Amino acid sequence: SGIIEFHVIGNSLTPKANRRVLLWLVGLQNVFSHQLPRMPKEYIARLVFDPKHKTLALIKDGRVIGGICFRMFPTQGFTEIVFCAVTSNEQVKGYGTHLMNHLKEYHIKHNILYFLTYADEYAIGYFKKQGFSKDIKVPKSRYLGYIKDYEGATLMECELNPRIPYT
Ligand SMILES: CCCC(=O)SCCNC(=O)CCNC(=O)[C@H](O)C(C)(C)COP(=O)(O)OP(=O)(O)OC[C@H]1O[C@@H](n2cnc3c(N)ncnc32)[C@H](O)[C@@H]1OP(=O)(O)O
Repeated sequence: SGIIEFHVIGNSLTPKANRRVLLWLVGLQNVFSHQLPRMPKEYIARLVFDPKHKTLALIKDGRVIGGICFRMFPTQGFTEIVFCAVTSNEQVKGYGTHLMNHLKEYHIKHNILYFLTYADEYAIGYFKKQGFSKDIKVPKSRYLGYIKDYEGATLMECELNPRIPYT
């Protein structure tokens, strides 16, 4: 096609059955590893290939140029943002925002209207631009022991509005 494409992919059972998806998952694992260099690569690989986790992939000419790895908790009423990266050469063009907006549209469709994520300090502003806040409204009992945590990171929340804003 020669245009960007959004694919929501993952490992449903085993990743070997669809080699195109497998190659994209490896690409995602490598993008996440390169852009989240303090994350252990084995941790990234495990979660990207975990069947409870999906990744919204941004593909350009067969190559993964970014993605958001997430876990949906429909009963909890929230989705956990696990990894969020754009490949370095493709950064600062609007893709990181483009990815998050898409992810929001997907979730509105699935009637999940809250994102929770941990953020390292130097990424907080990206999440703030995407409407995330450090003020958590999801009760602690809804996410404690559901979401993964990290030493020193800041928990942030985005409240989605399904209502289309028109001025
Ligand atoms: C483990 C917990 C979950 C996580 O992944 S936390 C770590 C999140 N990801 C990373 O740190 C990976 C490394 N960085 C990246 O991959 C990219 O910088 C990132 C965050 C995906 C953004 O991708 P881009 O394609 O550059 O996004 P974009 O072109 O839509 O521009 C982003 C808009 O937000 C703004 N922003 C504010 N504080 C920022 C900050 N600290 N880092 C990045 N952007 C920031 C930025 O100025 C831009 O807005 P505007 O275009 O100026 O209006």
